[PDB]
Amino acid sequence: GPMPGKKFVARVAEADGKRVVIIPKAERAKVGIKVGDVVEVKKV
Amino acid sequence: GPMPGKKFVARVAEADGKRVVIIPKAERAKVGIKVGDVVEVKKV
Repeated sequence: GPMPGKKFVARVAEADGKRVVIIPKAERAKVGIKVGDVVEVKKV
Repeated sequence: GPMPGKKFVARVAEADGKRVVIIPKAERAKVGIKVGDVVEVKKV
């Protein structure tokens, strides 16, 4: 896959009562995310 | 609120067919996230 440490920008949303960052397929491809992967979320 | 640029570690999950990072209340308090806020997600 891609090298770790790539990032993308997103917005916190509500879904099923939870506060979530929804990750689109294209962003998963760009930064190499699969379900189960550890990520870091940083407030901007 | 807190200064921007704080971060926390999480795992990508599936919820309602979407790939999401679920943000618990305590992590929202630590990094100062509200619904609607812009964040950066980085693969580790």
